Amino acid sequence: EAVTLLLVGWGYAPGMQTLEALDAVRRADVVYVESYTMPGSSWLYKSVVEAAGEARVVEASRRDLEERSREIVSRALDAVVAVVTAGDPMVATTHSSLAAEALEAGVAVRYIPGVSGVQAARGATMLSFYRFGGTVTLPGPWRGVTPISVARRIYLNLCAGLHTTALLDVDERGVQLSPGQGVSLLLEADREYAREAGAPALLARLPSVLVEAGAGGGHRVLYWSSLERLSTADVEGGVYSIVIPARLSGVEEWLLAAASGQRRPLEYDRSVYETVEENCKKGVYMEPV
Repeated sequence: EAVTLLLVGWGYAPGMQTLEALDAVRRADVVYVESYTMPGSSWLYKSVVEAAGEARVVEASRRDLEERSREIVSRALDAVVAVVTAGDPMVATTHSSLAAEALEAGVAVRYIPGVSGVQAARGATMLSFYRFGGTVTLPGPWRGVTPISVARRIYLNLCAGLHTTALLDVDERGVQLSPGQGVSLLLEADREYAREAGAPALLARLPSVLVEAGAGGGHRVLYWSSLERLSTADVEGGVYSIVIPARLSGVEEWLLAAASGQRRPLEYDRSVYETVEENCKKGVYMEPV
């Protein structure tokens, strides 16, 4: 069994593992498990060990996969090595680099998909799958960076009529940045960006959906009339993703209202989208930054 790498998505909660993923990890010779690319992933290690046998599972750190990725590509003996990620390994992680060096280093690579929390979150909002656009990550204050390029990508989605998926950063402890803090720094970035772009700051005025994908279909979908409101809200703790929609289609307002347990008309600033539209047409949002 020549060196073979298995990039396995484990799903984001117990019970969300596919049969082939369970099988793959059981049939591997070694099992590295990384729980740093996903917040609230403490359950991961235990769940894997449970599947493999407590005799092959191995905690893998970021620098191990990023700095010492040359080892995991273990081209020393010849074996089946598995790298397990909560969610899906190709969604919002840089594990494709591991697969690429492996492929180039002769190793056979198998990508076993898993349900990612991002996909489940987008799905829970019930917004049109076809309208989702680019995804950004809102940095925590420990990165020491005001996300100006991030604000711009959101406007780029808006100009294309696409919904933005905004992920929240995670620190050392594996603690997710709170929606309020993530959005606050985003809005500070927006004010800085609009300033240099020569246009009013508009993101604070956009409605948004705060979602936490869950197990057994228990997702939580909360409609926020404006990001301004969310930026100062101390919401319940949770592993969330934020969806900042482009102007909703009539059918979408109905779908989103049902998903968030809200009544139509959904309330939100009724002039912000037309103003974004105007700046889009003026070419304001292309420089770049």
